[PDB]
Amino acid sequence: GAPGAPGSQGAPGLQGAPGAPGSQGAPGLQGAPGAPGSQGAPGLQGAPG
Amino acid sequence: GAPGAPGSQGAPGLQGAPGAPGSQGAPGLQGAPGAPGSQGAPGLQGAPG
Repeated sequence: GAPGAPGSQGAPGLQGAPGAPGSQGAPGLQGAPGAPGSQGAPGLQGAPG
Repeated sequence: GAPGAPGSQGAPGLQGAPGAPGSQGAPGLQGAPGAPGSQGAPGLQGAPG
């Protein structure tokens, strides 16, 4: 018998992993599908004179 | 050790642009302006005197 001096790596099976999932489906607004840039523009377009 | 442990697995990539739907524009107007009437004086001085 003698001091086993087995050493060890108590660091767990957790394995760190500082890397987020990555926001795979989270691109802000998945690309902001918000309103159209415009929907009209012909102004003062009447007729009679 | 961690023989293949994909520890901290994140996101191999990204990318996609925001919704910028149709921006309508400005049609003209004034089909056939011609303020409806008989241009000039239909009639030749109506038998003067």
